[PDB]
Amino acid sequence: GHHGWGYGQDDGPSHWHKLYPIAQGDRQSPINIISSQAVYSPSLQPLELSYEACMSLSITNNGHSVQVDFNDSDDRTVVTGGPLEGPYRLKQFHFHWGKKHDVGSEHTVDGKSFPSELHLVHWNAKKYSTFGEAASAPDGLAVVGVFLETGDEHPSMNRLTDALYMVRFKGTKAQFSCFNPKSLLPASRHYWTYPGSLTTPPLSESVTWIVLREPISISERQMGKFRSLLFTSEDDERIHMVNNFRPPQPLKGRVVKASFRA
Ligand SMILES: CC(=O)Nc1nnc(S(N)(=O)=O)s1
Ligand SMILES: [Zn+2]
Repeated sequence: GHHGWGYGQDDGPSHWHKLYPIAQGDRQSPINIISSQAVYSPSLQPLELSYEACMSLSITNNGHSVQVDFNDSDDRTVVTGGPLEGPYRLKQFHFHWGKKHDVGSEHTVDGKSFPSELHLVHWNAKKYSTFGEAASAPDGLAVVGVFLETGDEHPSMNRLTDALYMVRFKGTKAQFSCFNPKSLLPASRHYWTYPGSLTTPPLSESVTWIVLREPISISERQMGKFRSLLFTSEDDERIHMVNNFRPPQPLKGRVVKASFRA
């Protein structure tokens, strides 16, 4: 659903459970990843992100985040391997960030947050006929999370942040052709994985999370651009889009697997 949920004081994460009871379920996301507790799992096949150069459609400010959607009408742009059984098509990717440098990411590692976190959302189109249907099944979705830390300016990120002024207001969009999501990935394919859920309503527990170990780097300037976005529409009082993240949720005995040893 998408109703009276947001990130404000009255409709924020702490209130979601009222309209979305699944909010206090057995496998909610995000979580705090205690690295020493992750289970090295060598049996898992290599994680592969096979993305196309021009499958991107538009970039949109939907009031919760800035999102880039893709054509999923076919099987070209998918994630596979790792804990996944079969390919999952990329539907869209978006970000979560904070008002300050020490907050922003949804998942945290050993209690530490990153200024932002990228989410590439995929669904099992092979066995379910619609994202809505896949979203209701425990094995219907796969979300790849990528942490962002501030450092060197990120090349492909320039085009994305440059387009943020145009979509500064809620409900606005622009064409965003030929953006290869592969450009927002780190060199390493090491990851952590665990059964979880969507981090925004409906909070469906149908997500196989794959959180990459190595973060990508963007500049503070680029980060500042995300913070210039607004939760509000054109003729409404301005409220900047920041702290659009859900805090860590109870692990509840779940096992986090790792594709590497540390
Ligand atoms: C329609 C759709 O994709 N909904 C999502 N809700 N939460 C998501 S997230 N932050 O877990 O990637 S994606
Ligand atoms: Zn997300």
